This record gives sequence, structure tokens and C-alpha cells, in this order.
Amino acid sequence: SMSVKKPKRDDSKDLALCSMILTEMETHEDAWPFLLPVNLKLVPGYKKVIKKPMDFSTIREKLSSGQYPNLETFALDVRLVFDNCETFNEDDSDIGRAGHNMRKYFEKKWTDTFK
Repeated sequence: SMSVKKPKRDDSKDLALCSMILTEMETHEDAWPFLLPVNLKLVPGYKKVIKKPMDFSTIREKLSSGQYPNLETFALDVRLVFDNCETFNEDDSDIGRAGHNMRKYFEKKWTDTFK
């Protein structure tokens, strides 16, 4: 509350570390469904169904341009990528599986880096 603060968690490396995580996600072999925005002209249904499209290139631009106020907003966009993927793809598809794998991979890096 006013003039009463919890001790200051050092957040000065968060930017760099989210960048590193993002790089590792970008370079994973199962990243391919997620590298670019889904083409909303060419994928029937996507536009109407997926209210908040997200992909790694868009996360990378937001990161590079100071559009994440903190590391939680960054993690929310990453997760959104996988949540969207699950909404639109069968678990038993290559993309569906990619998404489960990438999420698992992300969450581990996240925990190891920050928790």
C-alpha cells in the first residue's frame, strides 16, 4: 500500500531473457505453424473464430518496440499463440501436436528462467 513496498525484484534482465526464450522458440523445429500471422484471407474460419490472432513474429516486433510492459504480458501473448492453436486445430494433427510441444517447451524455459 502507500509507502509500504515488497522488496524490489530485479527485472532489469527480463527484456533480454524474454528475447532469448523467444529466439529458442523461433528456432525450434516445430515452430513453423507459429512463425508468421495466419493468412486471414486464405484460411476460412480463422478471422471469425480467433478473436486475437498471435504469432512469434508479431511477439518479436512487440518485444523489440517496447510494447510489453512487463514479462507477464509477454507470457500472455506466447500462451495466446498456443491457445489459439488448440481452438482451431485437432490435437491429432501435425499443427495440433506442434502446439502442444511448443507450449511444453515454452513453459519449461519460463519456469527455469524466472521461477
